[PDB]
Amino acid sequence: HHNKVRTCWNEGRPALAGWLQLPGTLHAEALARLDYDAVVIDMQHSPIDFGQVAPMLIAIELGGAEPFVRTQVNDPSDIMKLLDAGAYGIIAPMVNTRAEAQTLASALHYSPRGLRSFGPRRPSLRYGSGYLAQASETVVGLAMIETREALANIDEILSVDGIDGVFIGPTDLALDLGHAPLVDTEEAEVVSAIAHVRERAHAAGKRVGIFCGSGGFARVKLAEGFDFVTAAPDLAMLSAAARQVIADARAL
Amino acid sequence: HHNKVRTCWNEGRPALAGWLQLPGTLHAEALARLDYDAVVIDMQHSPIDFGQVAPMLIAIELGGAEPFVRTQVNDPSDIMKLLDAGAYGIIAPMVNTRAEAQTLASALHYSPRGLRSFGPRRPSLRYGSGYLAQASETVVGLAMIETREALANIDEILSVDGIDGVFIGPTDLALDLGHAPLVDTEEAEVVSAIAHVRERAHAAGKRVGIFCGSGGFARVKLAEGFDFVTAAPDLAMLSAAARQVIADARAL
Amino acid sequence: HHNKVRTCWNEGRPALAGWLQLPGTLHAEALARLDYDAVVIDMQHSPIDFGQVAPMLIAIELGGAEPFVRTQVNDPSDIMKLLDAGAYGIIAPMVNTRAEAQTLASALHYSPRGLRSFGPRRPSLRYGSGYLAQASETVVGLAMIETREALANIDEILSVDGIDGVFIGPTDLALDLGHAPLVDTEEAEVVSAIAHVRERAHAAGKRVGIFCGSGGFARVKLAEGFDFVTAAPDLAMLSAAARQVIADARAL
Amino acid sequence: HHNKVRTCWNEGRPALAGWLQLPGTLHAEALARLDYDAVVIDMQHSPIDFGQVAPMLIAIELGGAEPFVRTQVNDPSDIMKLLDAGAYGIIAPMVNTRAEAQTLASALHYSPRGLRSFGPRRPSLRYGSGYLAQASETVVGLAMIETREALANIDEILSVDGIDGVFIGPTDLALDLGHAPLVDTEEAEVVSAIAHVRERAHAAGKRVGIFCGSGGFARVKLAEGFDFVTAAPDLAMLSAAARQVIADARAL
Amino acid sequence: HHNKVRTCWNEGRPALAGWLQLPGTLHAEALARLDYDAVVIDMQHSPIDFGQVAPMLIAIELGGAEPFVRTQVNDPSDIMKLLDAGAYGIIAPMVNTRAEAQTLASALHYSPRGLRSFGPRRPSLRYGSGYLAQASETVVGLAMIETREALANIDEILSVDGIDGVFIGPTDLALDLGHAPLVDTEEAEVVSAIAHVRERAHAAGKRVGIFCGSGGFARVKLAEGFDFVTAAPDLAMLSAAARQVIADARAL
Amino acid sequence: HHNKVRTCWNEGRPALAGWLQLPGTLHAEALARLDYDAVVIDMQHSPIDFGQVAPMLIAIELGGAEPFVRTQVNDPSDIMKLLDAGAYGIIAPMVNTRAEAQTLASALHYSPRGLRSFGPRRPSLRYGSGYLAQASETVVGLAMIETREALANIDEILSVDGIDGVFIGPTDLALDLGHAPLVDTEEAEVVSAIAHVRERAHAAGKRVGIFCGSGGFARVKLAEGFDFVTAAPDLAMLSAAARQVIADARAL
Ligand SMILES: O=C[C@H](O)CO
Ligand SMILES: O=C[C@H](O)CO
Ligand SMILES: O=C[C@H](O)CO
Ligand SMILES: O=C[C@H](O)CO
Ligand SMILES: O=C[C@H](O)CO
Ligand SMILES: O=C[C@H](O)CO
Ligand SMILES: O=C[C@H](O)CO
Ligand SMILES: O=C[C@H](O)CO
Ligand SMILES: O=C[C@H](O)CO
Ligand SMILES: O=C[C@H](O)CO
Ligand SMILES: O=C[C@H](O)CO
Ligand SMILES: O=C[C@H](O)CO
Ligand SMILES: [Br-]
Ligand SMILES: [Br-]
Ligand SMILES: [Br-]
Ligand SMILES: [Br-]
Ligand SMILES: [Br-]
Ligand SMILES: [Br-]
Ligand SMILES: [Br-]
Ligand SMILES: [Br-]
Ligand SMILES: [Br-]
Ligand SMILES: [Br-]
Ligand SMILES: [Br-]
Ligand SMILES: [Br-]
Ligand SMILES: [Br-]
Ligand SMILES: [Br-]
Ligand SMILES: [Br-]
Ligand SMILES: [Br-]
Ligand SMILES: [Br-]
Ligand SMILES: [Br-]
Ligand SMILES: [K+]
Ligand SMILES: [K+]
Ligand SMILES: [K+]
Ligand SMILES: [K+]
Ligand SMILES: [K+]
Ligand SMILES: [K+]
Ligand SMILES: [Mg+2]
Ligand SMILES: [Mg+2]
Ligand SMILES: [Mg+2]
Ligand SMILES: [Mg+2]
Ligand SMILES: [Mg+2]
Ligand SMILES: [Mg+2]
Repeated sequence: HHNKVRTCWNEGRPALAGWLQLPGTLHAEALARLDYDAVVIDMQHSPIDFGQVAPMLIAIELGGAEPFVRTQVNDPSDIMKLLDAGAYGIIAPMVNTRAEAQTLASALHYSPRGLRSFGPRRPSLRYGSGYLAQASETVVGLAMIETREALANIDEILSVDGIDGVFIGPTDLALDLGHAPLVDTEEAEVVSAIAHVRERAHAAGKRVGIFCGSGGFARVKLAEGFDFVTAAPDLAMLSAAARQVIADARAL
Repeated sequence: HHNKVRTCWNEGRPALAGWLQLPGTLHAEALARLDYDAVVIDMQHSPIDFGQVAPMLIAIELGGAEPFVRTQVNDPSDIMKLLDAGAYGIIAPMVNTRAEAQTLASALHYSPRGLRSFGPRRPSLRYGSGYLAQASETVVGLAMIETREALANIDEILSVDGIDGVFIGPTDLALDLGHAPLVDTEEAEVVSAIAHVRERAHAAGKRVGIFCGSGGFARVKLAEGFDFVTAAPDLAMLSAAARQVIADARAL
Repeated sequence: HHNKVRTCWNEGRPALAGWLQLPGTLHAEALARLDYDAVVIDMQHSPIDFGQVAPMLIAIELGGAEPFVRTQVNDPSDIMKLLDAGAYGIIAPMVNTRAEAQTLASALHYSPRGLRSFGPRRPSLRYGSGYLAQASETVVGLAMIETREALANIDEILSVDGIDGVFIGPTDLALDLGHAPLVDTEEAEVVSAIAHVRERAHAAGKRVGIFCGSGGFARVKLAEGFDFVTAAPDLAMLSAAARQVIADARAL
Repeated sequence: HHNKVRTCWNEGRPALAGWLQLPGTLHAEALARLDYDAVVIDMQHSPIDFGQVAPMLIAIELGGAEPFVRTQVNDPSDIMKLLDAGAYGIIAPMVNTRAEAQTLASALHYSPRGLRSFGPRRPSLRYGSGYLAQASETVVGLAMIETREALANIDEILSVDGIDGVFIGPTDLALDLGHAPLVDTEEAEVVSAIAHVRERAHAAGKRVGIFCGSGGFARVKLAEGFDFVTAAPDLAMLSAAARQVIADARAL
Repeated sequence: HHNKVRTCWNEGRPALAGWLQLPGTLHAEALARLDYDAVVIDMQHSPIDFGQVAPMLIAIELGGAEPFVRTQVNDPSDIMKLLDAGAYGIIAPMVNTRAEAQTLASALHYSPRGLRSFGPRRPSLRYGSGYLAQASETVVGLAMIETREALANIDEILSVDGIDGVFIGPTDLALDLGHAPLVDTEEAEVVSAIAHVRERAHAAGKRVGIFCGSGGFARVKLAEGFDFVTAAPDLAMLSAAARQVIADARAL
Repeated sequence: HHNKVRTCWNEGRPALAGWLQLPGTLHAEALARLDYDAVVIDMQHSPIDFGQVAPMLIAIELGGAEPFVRTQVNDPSDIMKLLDAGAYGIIAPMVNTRAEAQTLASALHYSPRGLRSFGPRRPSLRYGSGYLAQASETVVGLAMIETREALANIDEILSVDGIDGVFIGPTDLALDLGHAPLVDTEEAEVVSAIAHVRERAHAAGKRVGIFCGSGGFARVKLAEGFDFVTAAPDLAMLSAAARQVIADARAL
């Protein structure tokens, strides 16, 4: 009866989340049962459509992590349908302006704070009759910062009330700056921008997150004060693990 | 226009294969593009049903590994439908007797060698008009040895003409012997049985395979002369990788 | 070869429709065979995506009710794809302005009345070669009135030619007015607004519908003159029925 | 970390279960959250295949009822795959002989008690490292008694160690006796047979269950001492509820 | 309220049926609306599993042809589940003996004529309360004759009461005789065997069918007196049509 | 490691493509293996949703044609998700203005040429580490011209840099001009408009395509100089083929 990520924050610690680009419920449950506070399902850069995401949300909740979705787009009705299917965290890509951030916020709250349409099929099952009064608190929302334009507008994005803060997409950000879209990059301009976004988010009293490609980079980000750190995509972890098993198997 | 595992064998080397318990095409293609000769899809201990296996076979072939299936059961019509969907390797569980091995063989060959029903939807697309004449060679079949009874009958199982040999299921085998179902076990009685099956398979001029849970164990099995070595299940590799990313991320 | 709801209207009676939030074809057909003129599939507050709605439309038609969809959003291309999949009634949520009502109308008619794209896969199978000439009549469209803003703009919404009228979403409407989102509410301000919308719809010579949560409320709405009354959601009816079976079973 | 039905029994009370013929997770979770100890998914007389049952098992567990399956057939490998997908109760239809009952039992226990193949994908996630030692206790198995032949062999069926008892299929039983296949029948010969099966099951110290079509009949069966009572199918409850809503809506 | 194929027969004409190896509802409905009396869905040599066949049965019925299935195997519980999903014709492959023909018949009739389990989800919706009394007549069953063994046993297969007759699988039959598995073959031994099966079926007062690969061959078979003629597989027709469109498009 | 359609163009010949309105992988692979340079999957006038398109892209690539999609709408995030699923050609419907053409172009190129978001799940598997540098060349984009408005704006649409040119939708175009939406029409005004669009596309040094309903019409279009010609929809070809098989079968 609490959003596990909001509970981390309220208790003075950051949240660590998984990141899924592969459809299906078995690995979603298995990863959720690990020491992840949340598991994010990626609906942008994956083959995961709505019909596949819906059972995954159930599986993550059963496993004991908060189900989050990184949506394909910042679209209010898409977001609302995920909320009603038991997505309790929403990370919306490519939020570049205050207005777009206000569109995200509008989907996450009922009237009068937002315009979320009422029909909370799965949240009502989870939270019971008192859901409406606590509904906003049950959902975490983060706007993604992934372009030079979003960088330019970061303080104004951060001034939007109905979102908890921002989530950096560092490979898109690197690419828009003219650099290779390398995860966990050391490119100075990208590193500088990432720090700046974190500094501005905290100056505004908001939360800041970042997508990580390794456990070591994630540790550093937590030490730097990021409130929400993901590490690492299921497909990338599995590929790397398989490459290593093959190398070990085929070694002389 | 050749079965990649049979090509390994014909060229004097063993085959290394992947092992999938998670449904979906993206990781299947990605793992197939690694230095695996085959990728086995597990339809026994997984949620993978026929509707999910069918696109995975396509994805593995595109990725450049031979698509194999470990079936739910040694059932001829199930096996035939997979063959016609472009499974080119069949590993049938719990083959305990010569008769059961003859049932497996019967599904893998057309008349007069077997009773496979004719309608090769995807093999005909892959191999063209000459498929019928080469059809038996396009498919690898292995009977699984997983019980004390299968151990007792190993020479008779190995005497069946229409299968390439046997595939050891070492966790089931350990359990039937009264030991913990540990993968890559060191339990002497299980290790002894595994060696014995390999020795008998080669004494019969047949192929022998084994399921491995790690790259190091797989290396040893290849050195011991196993012809077909799988390593390691996608779900197990992904779980272990995630546990390590989390440990690294949360370390002080 | 007629839209069953339009036939009710043309013959001087209202239409009673079912309302489905559960995916699947078996209950859709079974409910369609009851004395429902239409069955509405809810794609907003449900886990029903396009891949699941498509066979349900077939099942409702076979069962003998007109297949309707309440869409996730008032989006023209989404609506057109449903029309071509054999949705013959469209209820679009959250239609708040004349312009948004004109967007809905544009999707429901071919040129020159609208901009519906031509490729009527299933309507052409149902209606044959004469489909094009009668296509507009084969589809019912209703704009949903669910906010204070939609209330403010009701006469202008009702002035849009290409829609048959409006469909009240009374739980959203109650919530936007600051009241509990109770179905079949007695809250005076909400009841007053609902009556007003009905009065304005009929003053404009248009049709008016309303979502009901019970058979008794639905009877009253029909008596008040609503032209299209839904009652009641499959999930709500099933839950209530199960609660009662359990109470009866566990009673002393 | 306990099978909820076995816990009822161990604590001196019967279990009441739901019964689902409609695929999908939303109603499965919603019904599971009611005061049902278990929810049975019917894979015999429904369109529910393996790909649809798998997420339903997850949803029922999350909702707080024990997930059960009435299988299509008493087939060991089918049953094992459901066990590994997190079915914790198995009701097998048309168990007519001691041998068939022994086949059911063989699938539900690992060696040496049975021949269940080892790869417990979801039970291991639920129960953790100690699963193997408690695995038999985590699963309930019931053989269905549905024919004159099963009646003739009831004591011998009941003598099989590895099943908890029997589950009466009273419409099939009525039909095989030459009577209408009416649920909750009053036909004396069928009523007499049902009582006899219950009496013999308890004389053998085993559990007995029965499929019910109403809450009142279910109450009587619990009073008569049945240990496992289902009531009533989702589709039948929903159909009846819809018929009543329509009758109420269309009444003058 | 009648099986369209049985109506052909009762009215003194043969039945012509379609044959589908491609999953999906759109072409199934479209072909059903043509002058086919039935459409057969092939679950043996196709990727069509149960989850895909179920909506196709609905679509064929809506289109106005009798839905038939050629099953993967002659398995009673598989057949019963299709019957309850609204398959009204069953063609079972590889029926080689009287006993196997008796197994097929047993699945198609309720007690006392057969052992079909009672739960007719979709037939009860189609036929209403009087279904039970007419259930046998609503289903057509044909045993496939596809091997030398089935040829050897043809009179005994034909003596089985509960099946309408036999359906020749001529490519399998050719292959078992040592000839190329060519559809619509002119190979004398195969042609002779096909005629013999027809002659014996009619000498027994039973129905006989045959799979055809072209409209011309199908015409000849109807003229020779076959009672049930299929022509031709959707995939084969579509492939041939596409080849011709390409040849026409690329011609100088 | 090349887009097959771009290779046609670079080598001085047009491309001929298939057109699929039926979901599924088997016919997609089979048609791809014919002498089609590309196969277009229609997501506008079909029941093909994202979950169904994804495996079809894999199947077309394996078959040896370039996978293209005609999307439901010109929506950047929809297009990006298809690109990352291995759509290598995008045909966007109802592109009516320069601005809408610029929206299409923006989705097809990474920064700085466009705003495509980075996460190329399947293109990176196909093209390897050098993908980013060649990514724009791997994708073909065409804007559809289907209205009087698009005709009015054709030169301005053609002036957009990031698209290869335009694709005529001639049935929509005919309908918007007030004529019957006949494929391969002879209506002078429509024929004149089609020629004009081709002439303007080539005057701008861009590519022009057209949807054809027959091989003969397609031949003429290639002779007239169209660079990308589709012929003909799978459903239309299959329907016509079945009608002819039935006519031949039922002829005296
Ligand atoms: O739309 C209204 C609610 O979602 C019905 O449950
Ligand atoms: O459960 C949902 C809300 O609390 C009802 O108003
Ligand atoms: O069954 C015969 C063949 O499979 C038809 O293609
Ligand atoms: O392609 C299949 C076989 O070769 C035809 O006989
Ligand atoms: O787009 C054109 C039509 O839909 C083709 O059937
Ligand atoms: O069927 C569709 C239309 O009537 C053809 O113009
Ligand atoms: O078959 C062996 C086990 O299931 C692998 O996880
Ligand atoms: O989790 C499964 C078993 O307990 C491992 O032996
Ligand atoms: O099994 C009994 C019947 O199918 C319940 O509807
Ligand atoms: O509908 C099914 C049967 O007729 C009921 O006995
Ligand atoms: O979003 C970032 C990338 O897609 C992660 O793989
Ligand atoms: O594979 C994708 C790109 O080339 C990495 O930058
Ligand atoms: Br952990
Ligand atoms: Br699902
Ligand atoms: Br990464
Ligand atoms: Br590698
Ligand atoms: Br598929
Ligand atoms: Br392992
Ligand atoms: Br009724
Ligand atoms: Br479907
Ligand atoms: Br309600
Ligand atoms: Br309750
Ligand atoms: Br699932
Ligand atoms: Br019932
Ligand atoms: Br026709
Ligand atoms: Br379905
Ligand atoms: Br053929
Ligand atoms: Br060709
Ligand atoms: Br897929
Ligand atoms: Br066409
Ligand atoms: K956790
Ligand atoms: K490989
Ligand atoms: K009706
Ligand atoms: K419960
Ligand atoms: K017909
Ligand atoms: K090709
Ligand atoms: Mg990004
Ligand atoms: Mg095993
Ligand atoms: Mg609403
Ligand atoms: Mg029964
Ligand atoms: Mg055959
Ligand atoms: Mg068009």
